[PDB]
Amino acid sequence: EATPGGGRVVPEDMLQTDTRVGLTSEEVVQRRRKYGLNQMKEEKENHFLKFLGFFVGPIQFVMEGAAVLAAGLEDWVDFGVICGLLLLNAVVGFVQEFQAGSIVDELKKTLALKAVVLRDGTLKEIEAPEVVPGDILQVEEGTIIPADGRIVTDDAFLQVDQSALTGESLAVDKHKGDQVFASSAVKRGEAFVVITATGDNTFGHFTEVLNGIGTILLILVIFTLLIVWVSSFYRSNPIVQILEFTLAITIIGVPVGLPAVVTTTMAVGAAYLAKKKAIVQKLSAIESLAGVEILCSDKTGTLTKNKLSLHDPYTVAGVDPEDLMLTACLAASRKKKGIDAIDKAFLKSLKYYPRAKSVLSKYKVLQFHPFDPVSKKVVAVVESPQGERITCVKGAPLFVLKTVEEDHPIPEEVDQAYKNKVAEFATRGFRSLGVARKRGEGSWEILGIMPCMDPPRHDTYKTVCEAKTLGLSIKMLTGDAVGIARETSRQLGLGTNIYNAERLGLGGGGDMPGSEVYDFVEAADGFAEVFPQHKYNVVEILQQRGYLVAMTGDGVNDAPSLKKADTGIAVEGSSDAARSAADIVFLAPGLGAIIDALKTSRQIFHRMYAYVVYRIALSIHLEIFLGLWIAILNRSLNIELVVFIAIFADVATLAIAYDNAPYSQTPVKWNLPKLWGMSVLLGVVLAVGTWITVTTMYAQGENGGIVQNFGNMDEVLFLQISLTENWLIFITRANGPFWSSIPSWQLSGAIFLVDILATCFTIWGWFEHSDTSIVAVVRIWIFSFGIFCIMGGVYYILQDSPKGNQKQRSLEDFVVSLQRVSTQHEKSQ
Ligand SMILES: Nc1ncnc2c1ncn2[C@@H]1O[C@H](COP(=O)(O)OP(=O)(O)O)[C@@H](O)[C@H]1O
Ligand SMILES: [K+]
Ligand SMILES: [Mg+2]
Repeated sequence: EATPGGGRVVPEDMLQTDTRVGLTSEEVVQRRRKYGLNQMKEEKENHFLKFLGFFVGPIQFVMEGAAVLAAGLEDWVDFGVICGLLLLNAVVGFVQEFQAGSIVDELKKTLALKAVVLRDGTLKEIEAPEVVPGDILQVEEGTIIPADGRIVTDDAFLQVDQSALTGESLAVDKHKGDQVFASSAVKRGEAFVVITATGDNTFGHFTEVLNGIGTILLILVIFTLLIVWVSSFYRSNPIVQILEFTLAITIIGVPVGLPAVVTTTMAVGAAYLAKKKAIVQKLSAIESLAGVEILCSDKTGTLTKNKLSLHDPYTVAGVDPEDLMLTACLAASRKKKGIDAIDKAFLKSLKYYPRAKSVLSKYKVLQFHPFDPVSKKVVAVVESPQGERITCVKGAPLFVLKTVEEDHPIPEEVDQAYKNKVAEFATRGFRSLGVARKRGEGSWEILGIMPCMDPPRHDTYKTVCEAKTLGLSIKMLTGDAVGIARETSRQLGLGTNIYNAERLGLGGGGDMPGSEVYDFVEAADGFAEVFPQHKYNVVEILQQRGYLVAMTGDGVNDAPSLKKADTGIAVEGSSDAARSAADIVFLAPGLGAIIDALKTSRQIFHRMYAYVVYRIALSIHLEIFLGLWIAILNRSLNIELVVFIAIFADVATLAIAYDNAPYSQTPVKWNLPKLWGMSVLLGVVLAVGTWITVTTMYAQGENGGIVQNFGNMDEVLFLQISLTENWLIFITRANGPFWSSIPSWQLSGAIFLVDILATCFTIWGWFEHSDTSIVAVVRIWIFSFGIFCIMGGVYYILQDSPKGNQKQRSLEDFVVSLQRVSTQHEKSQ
């Protein structure tokens, strides 16, 4: 739909009836199709078909058949308890989904790509979707194009970053009148857009683990049901008793709300993270951040502050006595609303008497090449009152000399002093900037170096120290030379193994064997003189060795690296494209925020893992107890008691998402074989405890075994199962022994209340025909505590360079060699 779907001259050319700057009277627009068309607003706030949706399903059908086959509404004892359990599961699921969907949207709101349109006044900006179609737009150097459309008549070329919706990853340089694609970035440019198709033709991992776990649990429940049905067939049980058995085992076996409570834990953790100034794009980024082993962070803005200190410019040069300040400030963009960190320090340190007032007047800029990362060099051409074209150049100290090597070519008197001074200021931890000037058509003097300095953030050193205890390995990425990077590493205690990116082999190699360039990249404390492509190459290499890499991105240059990284982190002050391509967007600066978010994500993952182990352990426990007891002895717990056991497993679990869970000291990952081993062993231990409990009463009579004065088997088993099952959470939510960390008051209270309810059940026996002695419950508590201790001890006991053989090194060498020979041949002699 182009012409008949909301597009013609009056939303196209009537846009361009005013000047560039101005817009008035969004009049009667007749249609606001802007808010992610029919995606979030699709069937708005139904809020009642989610409730009934939880009442329909495989297990819910089994429960409905159970509640119907209880002689209908004859008596409110079996029907009442079964419908109560079904209602409780439905309500808990609905509340959890509501909480998880009402808090992931609050993170979406605080991260929407706000869009700027300039009207008569200095209009701030327009919130993303509520912008009228057929309206002007200002896409400015790394902003996600809010609305699809075409360019405005003004002449300028913007390099739109594509391959998000198209194929080519290179410069897709639409110039004038072409189709500008929405939800795409702009690498560089300054153009205006006319809106067309404002919402038309816009062309995790824990969930899969949960799905697999649920499938295996279903398999286990089916196996148990098969045992029960076979053993009932051999005994010719009436169909009603078989149905009661299968209902009990269906209730205990399949966890109704495992993925729901896992998503609730993720959502609560994401909300807590966003409270800590760390907004998560996709809910799956929590696990990815918890799993990262290497954090490749840019030095500027993360490991150090963006404000620079200037210390005595090196004005020791030839004829040029003081021109450093004047010519360097000549190359200032002076916008004061889009200038970078480098530009500010020149203006703040312009306390120069002779000509600093007269140097900013009449020096009209003709050409201003922006700072190119591949060149590390800003070049400006301006006018002067003398009439000359002073082409200022400013960049890395060596690159300025590489620029001035043509005229006045490398005199030994000045070049040696220049290199010695830049090395000296590297030793002093000073960022240096060189400047060269062009008076005439054949003059090229070298002015000198400018010793800027940006100190590390006051919390950076201890943050890096603690990051080594967390299992991370921080790899700094500097565009600076090797000397400055190495001195910064010495200052930060980051270790001094800094390799120049181009020399090492990131990209076009230097005939370094491929098996060892990967080894150097893996064991490297940093990378100096890094270009945008080297970031992606570093991420690609580090993942081959088997790591999970977290990249600190900022700006549109490192968007592909952010996408390729397992956890792309958009640091403070990033552009719209950088945070759109990242996984976690930060609203606080420094590495301290990143490390705090890492610790929080590890805590959230610990909560998730502890709950999963809890759920499947008690599932295995209670299924291999009840199924075995039915098979061997044609007996099972009273249906009301087993329903209440299931309920108690949905009360002590709506609190796991809110507790003081500790964080692992090493990167944490889904070790599914170890998870299943631990859970099967815990369930087997619990089942052995329960079987001991019941075989005591077989051995010494109904009221003579684990019970002392009087009791009944069913309520005693109820109490033992409830205690040993709910107390299992205290050992899964710990690092080592269960007494290491103190559980939160909420979890402890919710579990102690359930324990009190189970004890009252046993003492007064209000679902069976007899009560239990007050000393029998004491003995059951003692035995359950012993089982808890042995189970926790089992859980605690089992809780705990070239990275390649000949095959791996050969493979990496072959990969790098084939890349190099492809380049070599492609050169075609
Ligand atoms: N705006 C600028 N004008 C001139 N030189 C610059 C500018 N920004 C950075 N440089 C120089 O380029 C080199 C590193 O630039 P960069 O790659 O930007 O460091 P970072 O990537 O850590 O911001 C250093 O020599 C620095 O002084
Ligand atoms: K990613
Ligand atoms: Mg940087």
